[PDB]
Amino acid sequence: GKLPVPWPTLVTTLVQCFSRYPDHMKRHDFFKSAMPEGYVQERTISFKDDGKYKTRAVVKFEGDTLVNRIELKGTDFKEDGNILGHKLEYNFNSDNVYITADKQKNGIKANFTVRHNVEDGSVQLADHYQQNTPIGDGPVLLPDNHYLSTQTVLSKDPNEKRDHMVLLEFVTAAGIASQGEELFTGVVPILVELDGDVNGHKFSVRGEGEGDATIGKLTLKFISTT
Repeated sequence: GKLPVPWPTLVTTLVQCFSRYPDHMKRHDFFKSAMPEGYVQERTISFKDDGKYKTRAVVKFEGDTLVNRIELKGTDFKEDGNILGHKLEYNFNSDNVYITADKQKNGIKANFTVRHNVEDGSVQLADHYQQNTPIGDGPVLLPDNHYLSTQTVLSKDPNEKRDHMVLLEFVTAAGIASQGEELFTGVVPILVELDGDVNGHKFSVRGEGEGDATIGKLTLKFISTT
């Protein structure tokens, strides 16, 4: 059925291993280096003057497919706020995702603030705190400070009667090698599964598509499977 939250608020939660790291930066690609065993990605997303998502994801290869399986828990939302009230525009502005190394966890942390456009012309901030920790015991690449530059387009499939989101995304690393890296030289099929609960409103999302890390490109279609 219809999602209890706006599709744009789920974009960041629904595979940064598909970021394009330019050659001079390839030694800073933590995401690919953790593959195939993958990493756990955790976030707290604080919607200012509203509630928060807390997410925990396992991102890894199953066979030939890059899988992202997420549990999302949302609390302290306003039933009439921009999120539960569906007052957000259907688009997604560019972000710079600022990444830092977390040596103690042998992983990374990331911070950025998403600006969601509200339909009355105001803005809804979604402040992201992120931490990624490798699942495997093998050597990973711990990066110098840098960031990921994103561009995203949201659309619809005219032949789809289910609540859904067609997403196109490009991400390049900027602001400044592993076996895992070689798993991404071609086009890679992706599966995304999210189980969500926001203020007790339960929902599920499944996404299918593919990633081309050579150009930093994501093409996915997401469907509410509630």
